[PDB]
Amino acid sequence: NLTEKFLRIFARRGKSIILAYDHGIEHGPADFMDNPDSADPEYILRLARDAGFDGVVFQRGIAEKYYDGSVPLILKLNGKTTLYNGEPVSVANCSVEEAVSLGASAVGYTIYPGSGFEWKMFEELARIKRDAVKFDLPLVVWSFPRGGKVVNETAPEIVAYAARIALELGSDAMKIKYTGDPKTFSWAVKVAGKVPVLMSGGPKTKTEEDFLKQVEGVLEAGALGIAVGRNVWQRRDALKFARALAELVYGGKKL
Amino acid sequence: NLTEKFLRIFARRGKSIILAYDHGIEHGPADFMDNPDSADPEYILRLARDAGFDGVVFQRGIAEKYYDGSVPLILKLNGKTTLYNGEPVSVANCSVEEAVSLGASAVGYTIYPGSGFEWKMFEELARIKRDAVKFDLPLVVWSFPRGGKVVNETAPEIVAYAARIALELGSDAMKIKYTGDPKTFSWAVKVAGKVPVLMSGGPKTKTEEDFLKQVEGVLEAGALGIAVGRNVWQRRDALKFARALAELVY
Amino acid sequence: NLTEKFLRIFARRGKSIILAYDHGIEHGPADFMDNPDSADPEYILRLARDAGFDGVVFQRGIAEKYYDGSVPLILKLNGKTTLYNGEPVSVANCSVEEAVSLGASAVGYTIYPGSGFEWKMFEELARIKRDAVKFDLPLVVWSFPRGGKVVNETAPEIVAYAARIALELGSDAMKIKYTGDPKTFSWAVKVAGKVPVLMSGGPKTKTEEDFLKQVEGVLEAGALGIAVGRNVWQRRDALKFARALAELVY
Amino acid sequence: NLTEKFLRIFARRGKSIILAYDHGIEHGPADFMDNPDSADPEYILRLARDAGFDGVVFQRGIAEKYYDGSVPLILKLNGKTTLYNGEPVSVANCSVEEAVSLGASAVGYTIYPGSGFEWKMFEELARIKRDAVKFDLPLVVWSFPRGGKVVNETAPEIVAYAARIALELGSDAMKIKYTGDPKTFSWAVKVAGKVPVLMSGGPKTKTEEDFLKQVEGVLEAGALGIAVGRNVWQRRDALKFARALAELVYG
Amino acid sequence: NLTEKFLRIFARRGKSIILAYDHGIEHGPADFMDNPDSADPEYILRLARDAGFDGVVFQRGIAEKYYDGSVPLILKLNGKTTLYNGEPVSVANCSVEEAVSLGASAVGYTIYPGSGFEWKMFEELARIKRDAVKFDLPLVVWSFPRGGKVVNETAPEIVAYAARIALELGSDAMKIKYTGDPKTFSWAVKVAGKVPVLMSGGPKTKTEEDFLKQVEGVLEAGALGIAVGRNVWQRRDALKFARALAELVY
Ligand SMILES: *[C@@](O)(COP(=O)(O)O)[C@@H](O)[C@H](O)[C@H](O)COP(=O)(O)O
Ligand SMILES: *[C@@](O)(COP(=O)(O)O)[C@@H](O)[C@H](O)[C@H](O)COP(=O)(O)O
Ligand SMILES: *[C@@](O)(COP(=O)(O)O)[C@@H](O)[C@H](O)[C@H](O)COP(=O)(O)O
Ligand SMILES: *[C@@](O)(COP(=O)(O)O)[C@@H](O)[C@H](O)[C@H](O)COP(=O)(O)O
Ligand SMILES: *[C@@](O)(COP(=O)(O)O)[C@@H](O)[C@H](O)[C@H](O)COP(=O)(O)O
Repeated sequence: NLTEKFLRIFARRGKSIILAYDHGIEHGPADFMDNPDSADPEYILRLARDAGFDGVVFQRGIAEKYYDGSVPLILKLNGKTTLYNGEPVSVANCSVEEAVSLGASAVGYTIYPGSGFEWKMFEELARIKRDAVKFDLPLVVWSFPRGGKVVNETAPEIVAYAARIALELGSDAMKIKYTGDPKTFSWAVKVAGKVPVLMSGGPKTKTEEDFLKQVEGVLEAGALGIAVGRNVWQRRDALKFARALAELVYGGKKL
Repeated sequence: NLTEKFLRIFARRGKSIILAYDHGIEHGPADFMDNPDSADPEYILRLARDAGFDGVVFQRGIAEKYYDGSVPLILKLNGKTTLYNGEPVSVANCSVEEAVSLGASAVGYTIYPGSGFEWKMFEELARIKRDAVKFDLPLVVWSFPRGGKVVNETAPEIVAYAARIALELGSDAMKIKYTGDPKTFSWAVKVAGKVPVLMSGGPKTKTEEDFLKQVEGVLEAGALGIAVGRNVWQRRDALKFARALAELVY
Repeated sequence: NLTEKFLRIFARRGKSIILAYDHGIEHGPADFMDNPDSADPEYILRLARDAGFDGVVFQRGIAEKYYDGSVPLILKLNGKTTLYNGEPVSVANCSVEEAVSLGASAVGYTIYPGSGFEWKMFEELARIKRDAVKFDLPLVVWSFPRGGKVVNETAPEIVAYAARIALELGSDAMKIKYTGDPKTFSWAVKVAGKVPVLMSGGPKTKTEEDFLKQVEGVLEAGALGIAVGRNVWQRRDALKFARALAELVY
Repeated sequence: NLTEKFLRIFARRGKSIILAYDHGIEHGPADFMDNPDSADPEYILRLARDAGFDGVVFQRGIAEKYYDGSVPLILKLNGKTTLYNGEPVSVANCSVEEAVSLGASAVGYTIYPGSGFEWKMFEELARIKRDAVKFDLPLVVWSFPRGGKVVNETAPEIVAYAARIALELGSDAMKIKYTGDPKTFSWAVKVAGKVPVLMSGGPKTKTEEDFLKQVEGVLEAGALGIAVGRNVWQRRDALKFARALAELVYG
Repeated sequence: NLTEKFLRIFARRGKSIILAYDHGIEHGPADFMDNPDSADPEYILRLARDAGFDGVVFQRGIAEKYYDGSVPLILKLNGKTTLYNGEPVSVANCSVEEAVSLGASAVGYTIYPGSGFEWKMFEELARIKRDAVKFDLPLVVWSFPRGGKVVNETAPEIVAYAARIALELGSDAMKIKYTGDPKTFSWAVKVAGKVPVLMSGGPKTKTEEDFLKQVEGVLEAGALGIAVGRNVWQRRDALKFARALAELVY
C-alpha cells in the first residue's frame, strides 16, 4: 500500500508539511528576489531541516546537484514555464527509475484537467503510475484544473473535481488548491476518500496571519497538511514563520 | 470466446445489470451531491451486492483503493473530464495487464466515433483489444458517437451506427445510448449481431416510473440489460429502487 | 512473390470478384436498409459462397465473430467513419499478426493520398507492408485520393495517380475507383504495371445494366476484376445478380 | 567511409549520372504521357544500362517488383504526393534494413528545410542515418528547402543553405537544385565540403541544348554529376540523348 | 560528477573558451561570406588549436567528416534552420551513443523555453540526459527562451530564467545570452548555482573593443567563459583576435 508508505515517511506525526521548491522552472527566479538566499537549494535544505518539515520537492537537476539525503525527497518529474503560451501541458523530464537513483522517497506529477492537452498528461501519468508501483515509490499528483472551461481554479466544484480526478487516476497522495474556506474544502477532502490531501500554499499572502488562517481551515476540512513554497521561503523571517506553521500543523490546536 | 465468458460472469441469469461508477472522472463529484453516500466507493460496492447486480465499473484508482472482490469488476481503462473543450478524446490511464492485477473480470474503453480524434482512440483500442485477447478478459466498448457530424446522440441512425462500429472493432459486449423507444433501439441491437448490448442509463429521470419504462423498452428491443449509474445511486432510495430494477430485469 | 500468391488464391480463374463488407464501419448500417439481410454477416458469407466469388473483405470484429473458412478472407486492417469531419485518415485497428490468426489470406489497407494526414497513413502502411512480407500475406491497398487538392476523385488523372501510388508503396494488389470509361481506366491499369487492379464497385447503380456495363469496361481496360459491396448486397435479388456477375467476369 | 563507397559504386569514372525514377509517387503518372514507355520500370532499367549510367533511383514498390540487379540501386525511402497541400513533409515508407534486402547499394531521403514540419524529417533522418551506418549503405540526401521563408528554391543562398544542411546532418552524398549558373552553384559545392553534389535535373527543358548547357555549368562548378529523370525519360529520343549526356559527363 | 569532468576537459586553466561552429545548419553559409575560409571545418579546427582554445562545437555531419581529435569536441545533437517559421523547435539528429563513437567529450542541446513546443524539447532532453549519464558524457544545454511570452531575449529576467531552467533540467554546463551588463548577468550566474555558465557570443559586434568589453563583463559576473563563433571566425584577423581573447579570458 503506497498511501501507507507515503504516510509513514511524510506524515509520521499524523499531519504533513512539505517544502515545495520546483519554482525555479515553474515561475523562474523572479520568485527568489524577495529573499535572495531562497535561490540557493542548500538554504532550502537547511530550512526544511531546521523547521522540522517532512519533505522537500525538487526537480531532477536540483536533486542531482544538491540533494544530500537529509530530508525525505519528492522528485517532481514534470515541469513547464510561465513563458509558455499554449493550452497547459507539463511533460516528464525524468523517469521514475532515475528518481530512485537520485534518492527520492516519492515522485510527483502535475496534471491540468480541462486542458486541450489533458489527454497528453493522462497518457504519460499512466506510464509513471505503472513505474511508481514497480519501484514501490508513492505517486503524488498535483491536480490543477486549467484550460478548457476552467475560469476560477479555486471554485468549490473545481477543487472537488481536481481532488476526485487524482483519486480516480491512481494517486497515492495529492496536492490541490485551497477554496478559501473549510466547508467547501472538506467536500474535496471527502471525495478524495482514502487518498490524503495536501493544500498548495499559493502566492505569498499579504500578512502571515492570512496564511495561518488558511492553514487552520485546511486542517479543519480534514486535509493531511500543506505543500508550501513561497509562503515560507519568500519571507525574510522564513525559519521563524516555518516554525510557527510546524506548531500549527503538528500541534493540532485552534489558533 | 470472450462474449461467452462475459455472459457467464456478468449475465448468469440471462440478463445483466451493471452498476456504473466512472462518473467521478467523467462528470466530477457534482453527480454525488443529490445522495452524498454515492461519493463513497464502499457504499457503491455494498449497493451492487445488496441489490444482487452482476458487476461494477471502476477506474483504476477506485479499483486499487477500494475493490474487494465482492462483485465482478469491469475496469474502465480510459477517462476524460467535462472540463475539456477540444474534439472529444479519452485515453487509457491503465493497461489490460494492470487491470488483471487489480482483479478485473473485463475491461472497458470509450470511443467517440466522428470526433476529430476518432483515429486516436481507434489506434489505442487496437492495442487494448490485442491485450484483452492475450489476457482472456472480455472487452466492453462504450460506443458514444460525439463530435464531427453528430448533432443528436440518441437519434436512431447514430445509435445503430454506434452499435455497428463496436461490433466491427472487436468488442465482446457494448454499452450504447437509448433511442427512447424499443422499435428503433431493436435495430441497433440487430446490427450488433452476436455481441450483447447494454443500455447506458443516462441522466436521472424525472420519475422512477420513467426509468423503469425505458428499461422495459430496452429488454423488449432484445438488449442484454443495462449499465446504470445515476438512475440508481443519485437516488436517496438507491437500494430500494435498485431492487425494483433487479425484479424487472431478471 | 506475393502478387502471384494473391492471384492463386483470389483469381484462380484468371479474373476476380471480391465481395466487400467493411461498410458497417465505413458508412454504418444505413447501407443495410435497402436489403436488411445484408446486416447479417452469415448471409454475406452464404452469398459469396453461393455465387462462386473468390473472397470476402471483413474488418477484424466481423472476421472474429463470423468468419468460418468457407471463402478466402481479406482482413481490412484500418477503418474510419463517415461521421468524422477532419482531413481523411483511417488507422489500423488490427495487426497483420492478428489477421493471420483470424484466418486471413490477405490484408487490406486504405490510403488517402493528398489528405493533410497522408504522412500518417504512409508511415503506418510501411509497418504493415513490412509485416505482410514477414507473414507472407499479400497486401491489398485501397488507394482513394481525398483531401488536399483532390476535387474530383473519379477524374482520369486522379485515378491513375491512385494506381501509381499503390504500386510505388509496395502493394501486391490494389482497389481503385472507376473513371466511368475504359479508355481512361486503361491508363490507370497500365501505370499499375505488374500489380493487378480491382475496381471499387461504388454506390448502387440506377439499373443492374448500368453496373454490368461498368464491369465490362473495367475488364476491357485490363483490370483483374471487381471488389463489390453495395451493387451486390444492396439488391433484393442479391444472389441472382451476383450470379450474372460471375457469368460476365468468369 | 561511406562517401568513398558511394564514389566507387556510382562514380567509378570520376563523374556520375544517376537516372531518377521516384516521379510516379512525387508527381504521379502525368510525367509519363510525353514518352509512354517511361511508365514501364523495365524500360527505365534498360535505358540506364544502354546509356552506361551509374545508377537508378526507385521507391520500394518499384525495386521490389522490377529491380533485377543490372544497374546499382539507390532506394528512395520517403515519398509524398503533389496532391498533398499541408506543410511540406515526406516520411519513410521503407526501412534501411528492407532496402538492403531489396538490393540497394545506397539509400535516399528528402528533407524540406524551412517546412513547418522540418523537425519531423530531421528526427526521422537521424534514425535512417544511424541505420545507414549500421548496414554500411551510403546515405544520399535530397536537400530541397521548401515551406517557411523559402520563396524561390533556385535562389543562390537557398541552394547553398540546402548543400550545407545536407553536410551538417551527415549525408554521404547529396542532390540539390541548380541555381542556373556555375559561379553561384560553385559556392553551394564549396560549402558542401567533402560531400559530393549531384544536380537535380528539373522539368524538361525547352531544347536539348538548354539542358546540356546546364550540365556543363554543373560540371564547371565542381559538382560530381547529375541525378536526372525527366530530361532523359520524358523524351521520345531518350536513349539518343542519354548517350549524348554520357559523352559530356564522362568524356 | 559530470560538471567536474566538463571543467577538467574544457576549463583546465579555470576559465573556458569554446569555438562554436553549428552555424552551417542554424544560419546557413551566409555567416561565412565575410571570411570565406570560415566555410572550411579544417580551418576551424586549426584556429581553435592555434588560439589555444578549449573546445569546438560541431553537428554530427561535421564531426564525422572532419573531426580529427586535435581539440576536445562538444557534439551538438539538435539543429534547426532560420528558414523555419513555426514556434521554435529543434530536434536531435544524433544520439549520445553516436556522439561517443564520433569522439565527443560532451554533448550539446538547445531548448527554447516559452515556445509552443517547449514540451517537445523537454521530453527529448530527458532521454538525452539519461544517456549522457549512462555514457558519462557531460551535457551542455544552450538555454535560449524564444516564442510564447518572450519578446526581449537579453532582458535580465529572461536570461536569469534561462539559466535556472538549465540547472533544473539537469545540465552539467550551460550556454546563455548575455544581458549587456555584469550586474544583471551575475544574477543569472548565481541562480545557475553549481552549474558553470558560458556566454553566447552573438552577432559580430561593431568593433573588436565592443566584444572585448562584453567578455570582460561576463568574467566580472563570475561566468566560466565564452562559447563564441561569429565574433572570432567572421573576422579577417580571426587568429590575432582569437589570441587577444585567450589573453583576456585566461
Ligand atoms: C508551483 O507553484 C506551480 O504552481 P502554479 O503557479 O502553476 O499554480 C507548484 O507546482 C508548487 O509545487 C506548489 O503550488 C507549492 O508551492 P507554493 O509556492 O504555491 O506554496
Ligand atoms: C458516463 O455517464 C459518461 O457518459 P457521457 O456523460 O460522456 O455521455 C458513462 O461513461 C457511464 O459509465 C454510463 O453512461 C452509465 O452511467 P449512467 O449514469 O449514464 O447510467
Ligand atoms: C467502402 O465503400 C468505403 O468507400 P468510400 O465511401 O470511403 O469511398 C470501401 O472501402 C469498399 O470496401 C469498396 O469501395 C468496395 O465496396 P462498394 O460498396 O463501393 O462496391
Ligand atoms: C522529384 O523530382 C521530386 O522533386 P520536386 O518536384 O518535389 O522538386 C525528385 O525527387 C527527383 O528525384 C529529382 O528531382 C531528379 O529528377 P528530375 O526529373 O528533376 O531530373
Ligand atoms: C547559434 O548561433 C544559434 O543561435 P541563435 O541565432 O538561434 O540565437 C548558436 O547555437 C551558437 O552556437 C552560439 O550562439 C555561439 O555562436 P556565436 O556566433 O553566437 O558566438
